[PDB]
Amino acid sequence: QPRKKRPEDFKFGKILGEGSFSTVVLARELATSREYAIKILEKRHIIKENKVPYVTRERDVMSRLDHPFFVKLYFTFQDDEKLYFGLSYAKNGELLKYIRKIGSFDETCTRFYTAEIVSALEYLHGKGIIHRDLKPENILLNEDMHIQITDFGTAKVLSSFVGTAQYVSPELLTEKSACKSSDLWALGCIIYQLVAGLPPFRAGNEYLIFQKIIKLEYDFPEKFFPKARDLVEKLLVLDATKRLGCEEMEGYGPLKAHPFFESVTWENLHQQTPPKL
Ligand SMILES: C[C@@H]1COCCN1c1cc(-c2ccc3c(N)[nH]nc3c2)nc(N)n1
Repeated sequence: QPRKKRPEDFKFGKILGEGSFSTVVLARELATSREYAIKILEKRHIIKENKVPYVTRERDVMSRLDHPFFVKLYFTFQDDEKLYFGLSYAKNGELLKYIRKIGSFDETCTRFYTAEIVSALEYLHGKGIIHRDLKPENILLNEDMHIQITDFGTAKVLSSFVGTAQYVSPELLTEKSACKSSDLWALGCIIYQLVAGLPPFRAGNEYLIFQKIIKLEYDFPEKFFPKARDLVEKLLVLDATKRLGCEEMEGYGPLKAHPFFESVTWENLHQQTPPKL
């Protein structure tokens, strides 16, 4: 194993992201010219806010992930005040940037990028890990325009908290729980947003959004691709045991076999060339 890295090992540059308890900065490792997204955390603030379990959860999950559709944790170190996590640099940034940029995706891009997310969730769920806060903001795009999912402090490992309002599953609002199905609900929202250009549950504030969620109060624009629409209806189901892809629905086989994915080769998505946006 290589030595423990230190801040002097890098030339830091721009801020790539900001969270409540962290900041992600682009850094070039001097010895290699390699670029990394270094997530920087202030020890005192983490302790002060009782966030140690989250940071720990992230380091632990992101270390064990070994799949192209995920941001990778490459190393950690600290100084007197700070924790540094060396992450994959996803040069093209957030999927959200692209939804905004181009408005809404065509069927080819929707199908392709949905398939990668699905293929990612299949990997994640196979390891007994639930993201819990999946969204266009943490589904990033690398230089080659393949997805790289990040942001795992709120993940749960199978053998309390609430994600972003638009993507919160109903089980979370009605009994504090989360299952793999919760990610499949997030997926349903994300497909809707790729197609429609907006998340399906929208309102003046969080309360109102939550209220629409528990009543399943949303609907499709006219232009929505019919197969996409049908797929979204199989995901946005109040009963979590009845979402396509969950264990009670017999998993990812039936999900991947949905007619929306007719033209997908599931086997080597990462090797395929993404459709142009
Ligand atoms: C600060 C944000 C929001 O707040 C919660 C914690 N978040 C993150 C953010 C990133 C992140 C962001 C941009 C990136 C890029 N361009 N390449 N890699 C990146 C990794 N990675 C993790 N793990 N968590």
